[PDB]
Amino acid sequence: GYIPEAPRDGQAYVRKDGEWVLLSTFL
Repeated sequence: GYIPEAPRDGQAYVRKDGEWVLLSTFL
């Protein structure tokens, strides 16, 4: 339920299809 702002730096969000989606490290 609660959204905890976890300290991350390996995930990046782009706004795709009008929605927020995060990139990826390995394919």
